[PDB]
Amino acid sequence: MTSSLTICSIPDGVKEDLKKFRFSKSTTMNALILKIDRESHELQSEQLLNDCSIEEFKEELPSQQPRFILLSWCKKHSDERISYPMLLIYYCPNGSSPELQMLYAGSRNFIVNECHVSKNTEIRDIDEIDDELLESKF
Repeated sequence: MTSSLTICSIPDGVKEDLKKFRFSKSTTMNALILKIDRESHELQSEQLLNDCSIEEFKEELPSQQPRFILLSWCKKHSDERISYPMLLIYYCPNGSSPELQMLYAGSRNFIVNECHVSKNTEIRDIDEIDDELLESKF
């Protein structure tokens, strides 16, 4: 709530699984929640879960901070192939400090470049994140 803002470096360890997520995904929707910390100054994985749905990804753990969850959904497009459009929704709900928001919102562009993320999204709450948006998000 009173700290400075810098971009984070991605350690190979978490970067590997960050890449493995898109290369080795399920036929269900999976999510990798990751963290940009200024104190480590590195972008590290908070946790990865599979076979669950959007409601769990937001509910499993209280963030009290701008955390971003990369959800990969098996979504087929008109070109006859089932694709894996994964998006990282950085949610800044109850507890999130202003500078930290901009901290995560800052390096969230870099992670989109790292894993070649399909898209990303931001919502300021935990409760209003659920299945309803998926069919209007895709």
